[PDB]
Amino acid sequence: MKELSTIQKREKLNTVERIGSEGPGGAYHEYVIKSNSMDSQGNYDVYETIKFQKGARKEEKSQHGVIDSDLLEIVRDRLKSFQAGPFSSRENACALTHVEEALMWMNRRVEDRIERNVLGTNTK
Amino acid sequence: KELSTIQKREKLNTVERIGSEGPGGAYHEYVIKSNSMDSQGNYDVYETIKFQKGARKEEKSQHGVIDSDLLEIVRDRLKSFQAGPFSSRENACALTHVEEALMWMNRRVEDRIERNVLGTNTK
Ligand SMILES: Nc1ncnc2c1ncn2[C@@H]1O[C@@H]2COP(=O)(O)OP(=O)(O)OC[C@H]3O[C@@H](O[C@H]2[C@H]1O)[C@H](O)[C@@H]3O
Ligand SMILES: Nc1ncnc2c1ncn2[C@@H]1O[C@@H]2COP(=O)(O)OP(=O)(O)OC[C@H]3O[C@@H](O[C@H]2[C@H]1O)[C@H](O)[C@@H]3O
Repeated sequence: MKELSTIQKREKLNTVERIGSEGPGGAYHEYVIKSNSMDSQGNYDVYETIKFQKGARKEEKSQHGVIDSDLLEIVRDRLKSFQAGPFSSRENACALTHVEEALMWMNRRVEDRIERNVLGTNTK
Repeated sequence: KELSTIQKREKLNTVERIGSEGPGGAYHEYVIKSNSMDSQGNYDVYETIKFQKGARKEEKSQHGVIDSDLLEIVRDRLKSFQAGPFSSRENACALTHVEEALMWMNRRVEDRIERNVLGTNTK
């Protein structure tokens, strides 16, 4: 099936699906976020598509798109705003630290690929 | 408006928040724009992500995505990469933190379910 088996199991607001097939590196590069709610005519209230950068930078015929760290930075900024507001919680605090530490580890991979001169190539 | 990202060098795209703070003091619209340009100076990538503005059971709330959806996408991407030929230790640490972050977001959802406040503009 195309639907992602998410960690949240109950009272999910939206459904996330993979679109297409596996591409470079064995990963899908197109995802759909659709709401579980419908309008008055039975169509999705939300139906958004996220297109990832398919093909590394230096490899030819690559297609420009969003990168994974961009999505985490949005989530990082959202959690920081909620923690600064009136509806803060310890759950937000732990999730924020993990998002930032995940963002750091993705930066570590970026810098490591700059040291080995492999950034933007189909290498390990 | 531009987000200060942890990655400082060789950034593919630039993220910026659109509009003003909304419910809970957070922004509900972001734009991902690539640093690359075409021959005339146009941004190659320019996607828009609008969040659920207002709790789902409150009136006038606008339907949108939420943060756990974005992490689940990144979670599935890292799982596929780790199962592919380009696995790395950095992805393994990033995937664990992303998943653990998702479990804390679900911990918040389950807490609001027990306290019967999920989908309401409360604390
Ligand atoms: N956590 C990862 N993030 C991205 N890519 C990863 C990861 N883990 C393994 N890979 C593989 O290495 C290749 C180049 O890596 P890279 O240095 O990051 O290139 P890039 O300029 O950043 O673009 C990225 C695009 O590259 C294509 O192949 C990628 C992946 O298959 C993909 O379609 C990417 O979407
Ligand atoms: N990590 C958080 N994620 C979401 N919301 C958070 C967080 N931390 C604090 N809040 C605040 O509690 C309210 C209800 O939360 P909730 O139980 O999750 O309702 P919801 O159906 O999931 O929609 C969510 C929308 O609610 C509106 O107010 C929210 C937030 O201000 C916002 O616009 C939301 O975008």
